[PDB]
Amino acid sequence: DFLQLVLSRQSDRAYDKGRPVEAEKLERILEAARLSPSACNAQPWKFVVVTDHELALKVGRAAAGLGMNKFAKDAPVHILIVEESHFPLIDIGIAAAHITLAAESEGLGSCILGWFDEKEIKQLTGIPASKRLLLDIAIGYPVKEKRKKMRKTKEKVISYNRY
Amino acid sequence: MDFLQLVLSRQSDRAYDKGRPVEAEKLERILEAARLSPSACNAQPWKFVVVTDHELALKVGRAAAGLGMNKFAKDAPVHILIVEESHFPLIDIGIAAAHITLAAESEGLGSCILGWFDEKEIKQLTGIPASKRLLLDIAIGYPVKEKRKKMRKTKEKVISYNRY
Ligand SMILES: Cc1cc2nc3c(=O)[nH]c(=O)nc-3n(C[C@H](O)[C@H](O)[C@H](O)COP(=O)(O)O)c2cc1C
Ligand SMILES: Cc1cc2nc3c(=O)[nH]c(=O)nc-3n(C[C@H](O)[C@H](O)[C@H](O)COP(=O)(O)O)c2cc1C
Ligand SMILES: [Cl-]
Ligand SMILES: [Cl-]
Repeated sequence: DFLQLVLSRQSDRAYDKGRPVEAEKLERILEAARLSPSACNAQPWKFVVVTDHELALKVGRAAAGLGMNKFAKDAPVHILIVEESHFPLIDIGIAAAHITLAAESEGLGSCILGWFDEKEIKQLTGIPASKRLLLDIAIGYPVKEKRKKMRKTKEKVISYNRY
Repeated sequence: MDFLQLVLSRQSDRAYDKGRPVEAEKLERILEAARLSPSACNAQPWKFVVVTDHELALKVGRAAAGLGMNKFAKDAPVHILIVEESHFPLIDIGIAAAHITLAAESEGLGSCILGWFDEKEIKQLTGIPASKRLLLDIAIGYPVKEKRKKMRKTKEKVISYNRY
């Protein structure tokens, strides 16, 4: 069920460092991303997929800071989402949902990262200074269990026929 | 395998079967998917205003139409209005929209994300504070027209490995 996939997908903050992601799994994740809807079908994104062992280490280190994202250096894959000139931001959320749901459907863990050293990750991967790097999605096999979800109550987030 | 088949079958449906209602249990599964979306800091900066009343749906759908776009919205029996509840909020709302439309497709329902609409009229019809930003209406209902193949950029334009 789709709902079981939604429930099992979580932010994994620990990865098996020595354990590679298979090329066919990653390709299906990026296909899900590419096939995302977008306003005007503008598809205003580029996914820079870091799979090189040494590069991924460096990208994951540049995602860490201020006590956050220490686990990022352990994920063997980092999908960097660059805005390709409002709706772009909505569109990139769409694509992130498709990446992380696809990762979970493939037995892989993921974590969307909005906090990182944008400058350094852009230098490491040759992204122009003038392009906005918006998210890094870490991908790898998880080592910790499924935590229980915390969400706001229905009444705070959902009303019928009425604000 | 299955997930990718779902991603390919989900599409923007631009015609609805006007007399066929959406089962409440299907709607509830879609809203559960939306609620369970991830968000930066788990802030969940959204409220879903779910229009199921036949007359109100008609009016919200009509207020989505203009410049010859979105004329089919008035035929959708359900409208999920996504209101921002204080960057990340916009990314978060796109996450939630993906969850809603994938969930709709998994239930055998059609959907269309609408970013263009008469925001003031829809707010006035539904009670949404003037000062709160209504960002999307997702129309939900049973489709009339068939599945199309996707038009997307080539892999090479949107995907590069290890370097931009
Ligand atoms: C943020 C957003 C806003 C959209 N607004 C509209 C709209 O107002 N009217 C419309 O007909 N389609 C709307 N679309 C649908 C897009 O045209 C559609 O997703 C895109 O063409 C890709 O086609 P597909 O959804 O059928 O794969 C919107 C999509 C997104 C993501
Ligand atoms: C836009 C965005 C950015 C995120 N940034 C981070 C981040 O930098 N570090 C982190 O540990 N989690 C990050 N997360 C994950 C959220 O904390 C997480 O999705 C939320 O707490 C709900 O938990 P769940 O994803 O396990 O269901 C981010 C999520 C989103 C949507
Ligand atoms: Cl559009
Ligand atoms: Cl967070």
